[PDB]
Amino acid sequence: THDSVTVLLFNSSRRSLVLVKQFRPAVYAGEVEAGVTVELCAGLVDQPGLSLEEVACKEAWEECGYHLAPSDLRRVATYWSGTGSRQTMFYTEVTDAQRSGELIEVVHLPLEGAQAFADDPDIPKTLGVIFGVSWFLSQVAPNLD
Amino acid sequence: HDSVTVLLFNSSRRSLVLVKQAGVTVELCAGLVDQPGLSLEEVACKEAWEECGYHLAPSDLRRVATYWSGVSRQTMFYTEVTDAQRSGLIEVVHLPLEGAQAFADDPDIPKTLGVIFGVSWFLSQVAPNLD
Repeated sequence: THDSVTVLLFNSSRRSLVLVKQFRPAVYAGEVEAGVTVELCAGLVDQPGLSLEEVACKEAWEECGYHLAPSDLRRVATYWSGTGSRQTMFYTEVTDAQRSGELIEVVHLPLEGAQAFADDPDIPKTLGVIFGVSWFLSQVAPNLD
Repeated sequence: HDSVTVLLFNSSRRSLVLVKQAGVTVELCAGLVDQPGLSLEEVACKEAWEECGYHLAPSDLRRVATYWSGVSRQTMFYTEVTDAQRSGLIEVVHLPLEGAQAFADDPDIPKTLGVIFGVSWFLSQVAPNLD
């Protein structure tokens, strides 16, 4: 086992949340009784000698194609999963100036239809996305335009 | 295999009911949709009783969200309860509302995203429309 990090980006230049779609066999196996699950950009701390926040940026870049500075990130929460791994969620505001193996497709979720999206159970999501989408709307969205 | 988690609010003590399993992790009441032909909310009621010692009816449960864990499907339920709904190796925990957000924020306390989500959701969706 290893620790991990997830990061929720908000792109103010589109009033959108940046998420990723990824294929999970478990969801496929489940729906064969698609396979494509919306998730927060994430990754494990494989590399010995890197800030959590640095792993966040690595994955912000590799998965989502966004440039990020560790200083730009703000810790949102930290928790345990599972055999168990510590995990840390980060949030940061980005703009289009920050915008540019596996099988990951980056996604943009317009704020307007975000909550509707989180609740529609026909679209596989992770708890992360749900909390991400939730925490945002309560803690950040009221302070924005 | 599917699964269910359930957040309870005890009006009588103004706490949230949680569960614990220095390796102490504070979790939401939960269990697997294990047996054939059991309604999700029934599985919730079962574990609410077996784990937490609370009597619940399926009609009390509100579906807060459904999502994927493990990468298991999972459906989270909420309901208000009172001491009247309460019986007399995990150990039940009651989190007073007044310090619930802070308890959640505190990184030096092993919680789950369930708990953190639950408190965050409860405090923004239920608490304000409450007394």
